[PDB]
Amino acid sequence: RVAEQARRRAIARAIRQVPIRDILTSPVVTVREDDTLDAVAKTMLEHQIGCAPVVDQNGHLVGIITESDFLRGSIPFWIYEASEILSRAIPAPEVEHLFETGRKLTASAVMTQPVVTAAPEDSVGSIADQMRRHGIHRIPVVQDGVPVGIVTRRDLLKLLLLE
Amino acid sequence: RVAEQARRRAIARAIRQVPIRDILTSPVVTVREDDTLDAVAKTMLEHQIGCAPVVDQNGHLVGIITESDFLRGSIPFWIYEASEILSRAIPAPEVEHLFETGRKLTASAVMTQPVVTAAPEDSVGSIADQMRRHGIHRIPVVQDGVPVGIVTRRDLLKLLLLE
Ligand SMILES: [Cl-]
Ligand SMILES: [Cl-]
Ligand SMILES: [Cl-]
Repeated sequence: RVAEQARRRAIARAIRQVPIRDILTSPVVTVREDDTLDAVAKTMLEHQIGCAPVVDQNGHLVGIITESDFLRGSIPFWIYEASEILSRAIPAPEVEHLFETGRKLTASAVMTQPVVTAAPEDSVGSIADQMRRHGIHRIPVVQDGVPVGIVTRRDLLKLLLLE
Repeated sequence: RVAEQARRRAIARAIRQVPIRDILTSPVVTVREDDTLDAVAKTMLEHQIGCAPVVDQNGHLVGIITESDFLRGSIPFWIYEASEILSRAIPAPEVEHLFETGRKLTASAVMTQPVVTAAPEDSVGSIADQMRRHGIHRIPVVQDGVPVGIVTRRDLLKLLLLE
């Protein structure tokens, strides 16, 4: 019983010392702050992702955008996935109005500012601590100014408990 | 300005009246309460899902299991995705011990009980209300005792704000 605990303790400590870059196993997909929401939705759906770093024209991080952010512009992100299903609920000219609005607004209009960022050489444990300390759900990873990923609470729960 | 608000109001109202069964657009994948965690991991990774209803031998819902639940048995789910990366952190006999444990524990040993369930004829608004009121992140949809889906907070945020 005691030895089992020592065993568990050592695994947990090892896991906290894993560098962030080791858990960034997907390619980073970003969007431009000037991309229209229509283009962002296409990009997200085409790569099967629900959030993305927003960068300026020269590739520097300026914000984060998620599906839920579309509601800040009064657009439900689902319109890009299932307009036919939603057209059963909402009349056609109103659906078209949502699309027209998505073609006008940009990522910059609804993105958020990240409260904290991490570097690829930071440890899993240090990022977990950030996550719990600010009670947030996503943290962008930046290497030399350039986004190289977003770490989510779901990613970390594959490795360790979060308080 | 006033006219736009009426427009947005009617859209928001329409969205709350969409029946749940309209948003269950993916096929339900379940696991058995007696499946080993090794098999559960395999199922979830084959189907690219992070949670699943747990059913009994005759198919009735008995629980919910997610990747994070593996930690309840002291196994990091990531071991099933990236054991080679984890082995740079953890000696090989210890990783093997994790695998051994996963082949012994079953879904029933780590699954959770759902505080609330929904029926497919219920509305989006009503399940959204359930989410916030119980402050939960996932709700199983059941049609005649049989799971037909799991609705998450992420799903709902494609449609409407929560609290
Ligand atoms: Cl609008
Ligand atoms: Cl998350
Ligand atoms: Cl163990």
